[PDB]
Amino acid sequence: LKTKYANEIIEIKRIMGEYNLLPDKNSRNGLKLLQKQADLLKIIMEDTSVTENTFKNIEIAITDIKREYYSHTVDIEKNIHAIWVAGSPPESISDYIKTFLKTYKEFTYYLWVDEKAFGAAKFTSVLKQIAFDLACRTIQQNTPQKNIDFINLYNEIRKKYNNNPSGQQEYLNKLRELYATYQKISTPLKHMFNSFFLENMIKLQDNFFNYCIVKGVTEINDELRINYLKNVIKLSDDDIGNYQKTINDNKDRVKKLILDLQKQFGENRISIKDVNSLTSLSKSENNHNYQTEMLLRWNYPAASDLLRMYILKEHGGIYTDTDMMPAYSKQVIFKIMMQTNGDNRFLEDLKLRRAISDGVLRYVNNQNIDEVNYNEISDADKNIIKKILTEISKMPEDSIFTKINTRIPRDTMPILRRYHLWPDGWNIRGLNGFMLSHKGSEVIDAVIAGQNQAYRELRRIRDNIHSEIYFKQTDELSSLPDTDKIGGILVKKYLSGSTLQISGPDLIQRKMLQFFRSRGVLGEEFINERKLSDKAYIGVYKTTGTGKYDWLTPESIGVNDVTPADESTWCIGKGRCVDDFLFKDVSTLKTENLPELFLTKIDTDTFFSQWSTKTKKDLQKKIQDLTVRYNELIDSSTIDFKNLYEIDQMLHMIMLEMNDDIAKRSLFSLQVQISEKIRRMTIPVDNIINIYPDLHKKNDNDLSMSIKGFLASNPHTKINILYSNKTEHNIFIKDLFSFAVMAFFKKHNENIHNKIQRIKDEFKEYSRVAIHNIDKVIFKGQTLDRLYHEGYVFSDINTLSRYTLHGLGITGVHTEENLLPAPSSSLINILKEHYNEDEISAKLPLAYDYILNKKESSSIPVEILNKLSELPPHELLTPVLGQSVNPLGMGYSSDNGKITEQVIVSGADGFDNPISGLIYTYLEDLYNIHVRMREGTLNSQNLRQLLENSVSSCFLTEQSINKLLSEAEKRPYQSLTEIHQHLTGLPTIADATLSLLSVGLPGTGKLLRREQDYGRPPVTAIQDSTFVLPYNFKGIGFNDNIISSAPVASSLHFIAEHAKYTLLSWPEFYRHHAQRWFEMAKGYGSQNIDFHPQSLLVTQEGRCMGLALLYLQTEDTAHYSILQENLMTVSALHQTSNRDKLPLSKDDNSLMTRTYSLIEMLQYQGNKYITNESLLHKTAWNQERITLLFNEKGVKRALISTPNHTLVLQQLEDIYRLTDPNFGHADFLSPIDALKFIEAMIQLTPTLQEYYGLLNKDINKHIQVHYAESDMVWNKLLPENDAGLSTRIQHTTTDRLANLAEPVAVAGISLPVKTLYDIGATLDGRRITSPPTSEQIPSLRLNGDVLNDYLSRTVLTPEQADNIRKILHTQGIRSGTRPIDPEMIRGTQDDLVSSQTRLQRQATRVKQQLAGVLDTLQQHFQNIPRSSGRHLSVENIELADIGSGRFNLQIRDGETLHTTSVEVPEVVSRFQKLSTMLSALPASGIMDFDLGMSVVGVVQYARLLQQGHMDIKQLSEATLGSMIQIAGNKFLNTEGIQGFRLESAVAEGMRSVATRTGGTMGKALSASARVLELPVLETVLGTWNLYNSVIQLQQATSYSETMAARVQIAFD
Repeated sequence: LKTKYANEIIEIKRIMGEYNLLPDKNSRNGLKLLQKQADLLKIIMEDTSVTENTFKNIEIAITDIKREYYSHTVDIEKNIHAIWVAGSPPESISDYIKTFLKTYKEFTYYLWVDEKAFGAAKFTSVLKQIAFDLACRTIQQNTPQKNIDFINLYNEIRKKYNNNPSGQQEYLNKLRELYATYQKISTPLKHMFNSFFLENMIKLQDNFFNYCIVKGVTEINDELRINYLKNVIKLSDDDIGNYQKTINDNKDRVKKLILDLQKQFGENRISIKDVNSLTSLSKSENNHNYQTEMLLRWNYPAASDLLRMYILKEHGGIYTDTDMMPAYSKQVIFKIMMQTNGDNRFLEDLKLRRAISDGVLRYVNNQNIDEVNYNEISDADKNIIKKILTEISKMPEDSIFTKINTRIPRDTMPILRRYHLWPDGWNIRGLNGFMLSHKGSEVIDAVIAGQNQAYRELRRIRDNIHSEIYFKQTDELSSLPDTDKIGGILVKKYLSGSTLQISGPDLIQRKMLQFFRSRGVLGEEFINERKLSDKAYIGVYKTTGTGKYDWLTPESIGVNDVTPADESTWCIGKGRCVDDFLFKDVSTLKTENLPELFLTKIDTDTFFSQWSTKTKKDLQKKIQDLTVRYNELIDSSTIDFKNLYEIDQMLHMIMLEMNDDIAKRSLFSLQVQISEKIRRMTIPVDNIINIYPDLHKKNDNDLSMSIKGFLASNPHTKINILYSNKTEHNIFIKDLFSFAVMAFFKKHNENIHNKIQRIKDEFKEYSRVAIHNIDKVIFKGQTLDRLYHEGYVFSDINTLSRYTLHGLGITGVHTEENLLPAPSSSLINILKEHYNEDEISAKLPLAYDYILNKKESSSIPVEILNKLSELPPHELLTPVLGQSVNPLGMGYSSDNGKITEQVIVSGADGFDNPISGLIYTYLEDLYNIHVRMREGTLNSQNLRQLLENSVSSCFLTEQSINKLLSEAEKRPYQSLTEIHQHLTGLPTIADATLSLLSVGLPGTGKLLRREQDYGRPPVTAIQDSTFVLPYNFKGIGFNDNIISSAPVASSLHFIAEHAKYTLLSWPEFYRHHAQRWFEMAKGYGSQNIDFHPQSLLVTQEGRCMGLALLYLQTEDTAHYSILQENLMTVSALHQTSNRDKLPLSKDDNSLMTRTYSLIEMLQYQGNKYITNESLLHKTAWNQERITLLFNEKGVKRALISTPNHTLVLQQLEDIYRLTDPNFGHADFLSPIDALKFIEAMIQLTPTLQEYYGLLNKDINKHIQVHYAESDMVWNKLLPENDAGLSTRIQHTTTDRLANLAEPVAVAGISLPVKTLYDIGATLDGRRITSPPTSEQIPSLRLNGDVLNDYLSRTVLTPEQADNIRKILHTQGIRSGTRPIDPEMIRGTQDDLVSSQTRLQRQATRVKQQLAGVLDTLQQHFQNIPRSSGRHLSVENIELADIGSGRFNLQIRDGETLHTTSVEVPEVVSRFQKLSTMLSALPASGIMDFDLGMSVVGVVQYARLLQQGHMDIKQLSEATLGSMIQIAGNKFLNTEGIQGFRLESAVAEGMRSVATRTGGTMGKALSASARVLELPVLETVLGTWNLYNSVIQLQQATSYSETMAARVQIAFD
């Protein structure tokens, strides 16, 4: 093992050498080196082949280094800090203070007084009153179905107060009784009350911080607080009077207390320290958590929990609470016991302990001893206490109390331990009311970071827009600040006036535990069984003999906390003060000044009412021009960055050019509304993950695990592994050159090639896992290409590549780490049955190993493994899908509130991305600076140019320029990130993103940046994280816990491998059922039935949840109509692009991509929501129950789910609209009719019933209704941003070109630009968006496919056909497309247009039938018991059943398998109908022109197949032709004449038809028959042969598309 551990042994020797050469071993450096020593020695222990002698030697060494570690102790400063809490009586305060001044003779006392927050109480009270009133109002409005008696009582007692302001105590008593009443309200109502109260209160705090931002204040003092109150509410003179008296009473109280103390002990011994002289109060990392704490608190009589952290951090010493004495003396406890004749009861019960402490305090302060409160104590106990106090009263005052050990281990913060014998039993816990430290402890730093993190997770309710309101987390004392219980605590405290702690002993203990664990092996004496031991506390007591703790001789001297003024004395003994409350009528709230809680419009009638005359007469005209633009920007469901930029820039310029402060505040409110709109309107993320791993890293397991986890988390997740060969080649070359400065080429080359081959072939079978080379994705002119070319070796090259590769269109999640999916709530719940939250994260690696792989770990119980195996892996992990990002298009990981670049999540394809463009320009600027710095020719002016015409020149300050030149002269070669750091001063380019954007968004960008100082999340940082690092299994979000807020698993609707309908054959489903759908809806009383079938989803995967949620979003008829229009447009575009393979304009490919991403994400979210019972109530199908919900429970929207489809029930206006995505919608007057029609339409029709999954099933148990408890939950669920799909009618290119009235002169003929686009005019590689200039006309080409489709769809006039032929002759067909024979371009006269049109219709219909039939035929051919070989060679196609279309097929597969049953009624029924009309025509003159055209088209198609003259697809085609011929033979041949042909028979039939009717239609029939009689035209045969020879093979489409093309050729 010596050679195996040689490197670590050398490391140990180096560490010993460094430790020996240390000027001060008593410093954090030496402690870290000894911790590293212990960790390395434990790693040595991890070796299996270790001898017992080695065990003993290492044990001796470990004991020695541990003893050396524990010898580095520090002496705390002789400071005693006690925070003064407003309203505290000085007398009761002084006594204990006096005590602490007497026992600790050589110490200093600092009363930490904050004069600026003396009134904060009566402000926070007003804020709380406003928040509760807002919650009450929104709760009452949210549930019109019933009234709440408690709210009526609250309002009535407030109005009763509004008559008598003198009776405050009566009002608080009435509030207590009303809380007793409020206890009896329903659990959902209570839950919503708590959530709304907490949210409103956080919003009000954020509003105050925004006021601080606008006023440009540096310190928040009372005056600022009384101005903000005047801003939000109307203050009377008596209310401003009260706020001041408190700030006067508090001042005199602390001044008189300190004077009375100073007269006796001196000014030096006790001094007042101003809390505001703390650096931590002004620290930006602290997010001003102390001001929020002043509001988000429920233990006001107690001191602050962050203040003590700051004080101990910045001054050290001992923090103590006001209400403690020092511990007793040994002699004192000895005489305590010796007056009890062996009775130990006196020293553990609280009553006698408190009485004795009261007695000793009264004696020590030279007060009378007999005056102790002897209530609730028996006469014998009172007598004995009187005597024992009389005994303790003889001894000197100096021999009563005892001091504590002042020398503590370095970077440790001892905590008081408390014992309390409760009637049930013992209570032992840690308390933060007495703490020790020395200045600059790192444990205090960890605890402060933990408190900030806790405040972040508490703010998560308001920060996280996707925060599930109704999710009842089980009470488990989780680390997370569970929001519901905190809100309940606050509501109880606000109502009654009298557990959980965000910042408290629980958090301090947890953070100390984490720190001691991170310390290493040296923390073992502090940690026991996943908890801090007695060596981390003071006052611990040993049990000796029996379980009783030996009260004499403590292990560690503590502090006496059972006090007359303990935490249990002001509940009853000390009455509640009234100077911490200020009654305020919130009915006159100024809502126009509250953008956070209320979204206000800019209405000119009262926006300027409060403006002064000068600013009005100057800027009112400029503002009113913004009314329409600002209103349309705010009310929009999409973000248009041009309008946002222009509106914000002009608002900022208006604000800069004015001196008023009221008007400035109104425009700041507009800016804040804009910023909130930006925060809310988030966009989906592409379901793609790209990993940019190290290629010479030794580890491989982590990357493989990440790929497997992301494959299993969802079957649609595309995984990209991006590597650069040039980077590794340059790295090897640089290594070789360095080795030269101070035959490995073959070894390195084989190593890298082998590793890449291994990763490539180990996921070879997965098509989603793609390994890409970055050298072949980027262009030659890009920055990254030059970076590789000149040999950029710096470690940043990877991160830059991510940015580069996001500019090339590669969307999704870019990462350099082996990132893993987050566990879902189901896996967490499974693990919670055995492990606790501090062990779940450590056991998660084993769970992931057993889920992704099949490895079983003996360190986990078999029950957990079995519970894991029963679930799909996609139910235990969280996919990329369903995650959303900021509308700016980039998100970043966070780390304690500071965004990082570990993960770069990058919007979605088709969505606008400002940060992408800004990043690209910035990277080019950095490259230019770098290249001109390399030579050393950069000076100021060169930089001025290098940054001209770029937003990055904003960073060009004098100090930045000086630093850039200084670094250039210091060392000429510098990396890009270091260059950006020099130029901007920011650590990461992610940090520079908001600075770059601020140029185009002044004010709003500045406001969003300033929000980060007040706790608000960075706009570019993601909050919900669905990923976890492998090395700690910790989330990457802003405010998230992956073990207590884990996401809910979303069920995936697995579907059969064969689909009933394809894209080509889909419209048949709607066509066959549309008439019955209409008649069913009309039969039940519907009065508005509209048909907008969807063509976006033809496979029932996802159960059409996206369109259902889209239709559910709308609450108005107008928005519904708009949404229906854009959905029809997108379905038409999808049909054009995918069914017809027609290229689309880049301005409609983006619209379709946006709609598809939105639908996919909403479908994922809806599937997740329906399965989660706590989110939406789910009920079985019952018409009575659903009618009851929609009539009495006040439900407005609901989802009706069959096993395969989703329907939408809505309450738009006064009608109930049922929406079926495939059939449109129908509205009914009453819910009962809607439910009845739903039942009838799903049940009566057989094919519809089978398609929906309800065939041969009881619909009463397979139809489920999902609804929400409150309507606004949908507002929380359904997203506000939707790419404008429900607010503005999106326009296609064709619509925009149709508006242009100027024609283009091409080839000597002037034609409209719309028509030029229609024939497929191709600008360069793409099509025409804008009218080409005169010079671009020679460059125009024509796309063959688009021209073919245009001709097939349109009935041109002869001159139009001549013009198109001329254009084709002049400008040729675009290369690579379908050639179009000019002779095929013909036009028709007016009289034969209708008929012509109808023919075209038939073609489509026939295609959409034949294609479907072919699939069945193909399907029929795929079920053959054939023994491979693909030689079916069917040799008989006879038909048996005429009324069913049954063909007896004798198949010569080599085994003579003969399947004499095929159900093809499509082919036989048409020929049947044509035969019966022909035979009965002389009696029945009814003339169906469409049927005749379809028959002539199918006959012509069959004839063309015959002239064409054997795999499954082509054999199915041939058989279909043969069956058309067989049905024609059967139905048309009156007698069995051999000398017949279908062409002549059909043509003669139609010629007779035309001879009967005559007219234009008769002429069309005769022309079609004549076409059938004469042989096929040379042009038609040439087209057919060229297609089948080149075009069919060149395309990769399936056989259905080729068959549809052939049917189209025949119909043409």
